[PDB]
Amino acid sequence: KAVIMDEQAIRRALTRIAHEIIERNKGIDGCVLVGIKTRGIYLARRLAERIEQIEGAPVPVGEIDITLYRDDDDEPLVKGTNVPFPVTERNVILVDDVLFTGRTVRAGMDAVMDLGRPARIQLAVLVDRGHRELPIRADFVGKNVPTSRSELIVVELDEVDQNDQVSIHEN
Amino acid sequence: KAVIMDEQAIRRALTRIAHEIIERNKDGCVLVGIKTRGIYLARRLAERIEQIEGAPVPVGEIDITLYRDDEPLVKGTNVPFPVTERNVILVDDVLFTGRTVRAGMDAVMDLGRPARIQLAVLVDRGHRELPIRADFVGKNVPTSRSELIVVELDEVDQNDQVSIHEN
Amino acid sequence: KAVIMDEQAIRRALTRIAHEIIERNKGIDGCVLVGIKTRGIYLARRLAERIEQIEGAPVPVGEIDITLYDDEPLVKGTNVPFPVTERNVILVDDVLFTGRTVRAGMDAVMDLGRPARIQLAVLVDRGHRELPIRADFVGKNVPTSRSELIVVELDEVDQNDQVSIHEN
Amino acid sequence: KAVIMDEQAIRRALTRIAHEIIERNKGIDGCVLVGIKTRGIYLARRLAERIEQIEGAPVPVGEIDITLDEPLVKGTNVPFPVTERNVILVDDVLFTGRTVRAGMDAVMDLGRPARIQLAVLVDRGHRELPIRADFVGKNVPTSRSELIVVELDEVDQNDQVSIHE
Ligand SMILES: O=c1ccn([C@@H]2O[C@H](COP(=O)(O)O)[C@@H](O)[C@H]2O)c(=O)[nH]1
Ligand SMILES: O=c1ccn([C@@H]2O[C@H](COP(=O)(O)O)[C@@H](O)[C@H]2O)c(=O)[nH]1
Ligand SMILES: O=c1ccn([C@@H]2O[C@H](COP(=O)(O)O)[C@@H](O)[C@H]2O)c(=O)[nH]1
Ligand SMILES: O=c1ccn([C@@H]2O[C@H](COP(=O)(O)O)[C@@H](O)[C@H]2O)c(=O)[nH]1
Repeated sequence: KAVIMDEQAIRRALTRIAHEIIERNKGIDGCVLVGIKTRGIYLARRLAERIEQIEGAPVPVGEIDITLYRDDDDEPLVKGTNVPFPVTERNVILVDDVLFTGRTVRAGMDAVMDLGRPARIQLAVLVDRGHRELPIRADFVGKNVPTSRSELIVVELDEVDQNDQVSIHEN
Repeated sequence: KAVIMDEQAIRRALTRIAHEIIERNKDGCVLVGIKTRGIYLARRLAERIEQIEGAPVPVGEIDITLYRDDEPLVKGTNVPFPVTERNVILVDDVLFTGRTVRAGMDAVMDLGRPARIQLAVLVDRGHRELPIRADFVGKNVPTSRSELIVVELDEVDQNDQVSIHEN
Repeated sequence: KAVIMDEQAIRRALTRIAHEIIERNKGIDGCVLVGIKTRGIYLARRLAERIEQIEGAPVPVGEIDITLYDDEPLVKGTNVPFPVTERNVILVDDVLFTGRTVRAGMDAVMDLGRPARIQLAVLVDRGHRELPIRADFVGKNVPTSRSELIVVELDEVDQNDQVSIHEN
Repeated sequence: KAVIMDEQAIRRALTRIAHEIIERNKGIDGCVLVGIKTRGIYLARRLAERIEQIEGAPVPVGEIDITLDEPLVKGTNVPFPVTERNVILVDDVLFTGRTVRAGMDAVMDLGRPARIQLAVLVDRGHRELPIRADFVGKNVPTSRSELIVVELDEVDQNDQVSIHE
């Protein structure tokens, strides 16, 4: 095990991502955040808080539930959605903690597309660890973390582990 | 209305892309072309790779098009090999919003369970509307929304050329 | 000509750069800002103010005067009133084009001392690099043709904040 | 301590970089290669041989001798003009970027090139100056403490790249 981001690094990466989202969309008009799974939902909320602070207006947040990577043959499935607003003609930013193969994000993208025809779908992740297996990229990235295939990235968030931290495990 | 790649620039981009594919994809990989122009580039890429490595590369086809209330949809496929556990490289002429590549990716996923899907395009013109990127890119060409990129290939236009139009 | 950034877009880009600078360096300990030319100096000061607001300690600012005599740019003078040795120096300029101005500025900093790191922040990167130089922090990437020109107007000296493209 | 590129991976990377050099410059007109230090010179010769095979014209090759703890230029054996040329510097590894900046200064003392570009076999990160390669064989992430070692046939009698310490 080793620690690769601490609470401060995380706070700092999220704050920069928020500015980038506002910058790239010329304000938050028409933007919604949709979080993926538990940790993604927590990050999307954090991102929404910060953007409200910065711009003075709130950002809607939505949820998508997808099967687990960890706690094993797999192909991830959307269990459910909780998006209580329209997505058509909106700029939807998916949020997740780690981008690995990209297969989870693709399922989240499909779920949004079943709900509506958004203008744009964008992606924000806290960690991009490589090993992509689909042609998918994040628009906003907190840290690029190289890894070997056998390593694991674990993101601890305050809302459930009571410390904010990112670390690598050898497996 | 300007020419931005000529026959020689196109030849040089494809030859570099073929070497990149081999480097990254060191066995085999397969090529699946999208629409008429994407199928011609995949064939060209396959031919270059056999010349460089001495083995053939299988090539597959996806036919895509548009229908009314907008999104592109898959008409048919001709992939005469299994895609399961394979490294599939989608090929198209231009990456724009990314919606066409997403339909092609979806078609490959119906056929099988590949190990990997990668993307090679001759031109990436920006204005992505989905979170999609190309692994291999011939040229990044900035454009405004109102411009259009037109790729002409020997096989059907009898001149190899890439140009920008407005409208 | 056309307008590609306005006062609000510029403000948002500088605010974001300031947060990236802090993030990348894990706080501003040991960091100094050195602006290049008139417009680069103004941007370095703005960045310094923002960083202070964000982080509560000030950032020293320095200046380098580059003047023009392929007409190669030359360092006229410097006013860096602190040491640069073992510091992280962030050069600041208006527009990154061929990279030749930044290379002179880099050469000036290396005469003054031996820094730990030299980094670069620019408001606009317009391409056409002629030396192997890149910016660490970029406000906006703006594609251009060789013949076009990027003009940055800052409040301090033009009374309007904006960036625009001209031809010839 | 691992092998990160083998002889075949090196061969392929150089072949690809050569095609990228021709593409980016639309042929080799006005292009010269200047290698840095011993290993950079060997790579520049290899690149030049590869480009001649591909385009059927030779590419001149120059040498810059750099030493050490500021790296500084001990020698410059560039027997052609550089003014208005497209000069591609070549080295084995890009680390802090300080060696490449000394090579860039040495070329600028010789004349005014149209362009200076950079080709390296390995880019290992940890830049300390705002410098990047145009052409890169492999991006290899590393920690500050690790070391990249490049072995070439001409002087080590094996072609290989590895990570050390
Ligand atoms: O090292 C990893 C890899 C994957 N995941 C989880 O799986 C998804 C990413 O894997 P993939 O679908 O991109 O392969 C994310 O939701 C992430 O939470 C991790 O938490 N850590
Ligand atoms: O400027 C353009 C835009 C689109 N297309 C064609 O339409 C699709 C555009 O992709 P997208 O907007 O769905 O990414 C591709 O098949 C491509 O052949 C072009 O040829 N040029
Ligand atoms: O389109 C341009 C080109 C150059 N410059 C000015 O010249 C320098 C950048 O040119 P270069 O030396 O990077 O080519 C900067 O100081 C910038 O202020 C511009 O403002 N706009
Ligand atoms: O891991 C390393 C680091 C440096 N160097 C050598 O020293 C210079 C390092 O570059 P830099 O620290 O000057 O960027 C290059 O010539 C290279 O030959 C290596 O070979 N491997």
